[PDB]
Amino acid sequence: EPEQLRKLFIGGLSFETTDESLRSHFEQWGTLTDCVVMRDPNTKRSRGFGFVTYATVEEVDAAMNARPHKVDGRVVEPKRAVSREAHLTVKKIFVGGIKEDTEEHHLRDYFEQYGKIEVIEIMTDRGSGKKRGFAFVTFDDHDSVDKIVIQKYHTVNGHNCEVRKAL
Repeated sequence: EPEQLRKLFIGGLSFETTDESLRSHFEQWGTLTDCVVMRDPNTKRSRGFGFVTYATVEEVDAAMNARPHKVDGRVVEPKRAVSREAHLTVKKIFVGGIKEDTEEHHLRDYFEQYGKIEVIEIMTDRGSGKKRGFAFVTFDDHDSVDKIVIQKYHTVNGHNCEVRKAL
């Protein structure tokens, strides 16, 4: 529902791309309430990026699931608009508050519905091997992380975890 969560920044645009062609393209995945190609204020030459705003987050998901997008012959780069202020495009997340009893399958089971998981790193003490209560999950795509980080809550193995982008 909030507009910010229904907006996609689309970089790598062909300078030929217009609001109309960008809209015609992205409308294939949902109702677009907004669609703008960023142009220079004087020359009107495209800035190479724009934004599209869907009527729903599900439509945003559909547009991201439909990548790679080739718009006007160019593979563009869609990213969800910053809930948290730019953009920190990472494929890794830190998951805190899992305690000493949340295992790898707990994390996979939960986080896999967000994207393809490549690495699950449940942190253990270097000396004792005891779980430290936090993990790192690496997906094959930044969008997984973007969907994840925007969530108000995360409950894995009964814990309310704190999930942040990992640098």
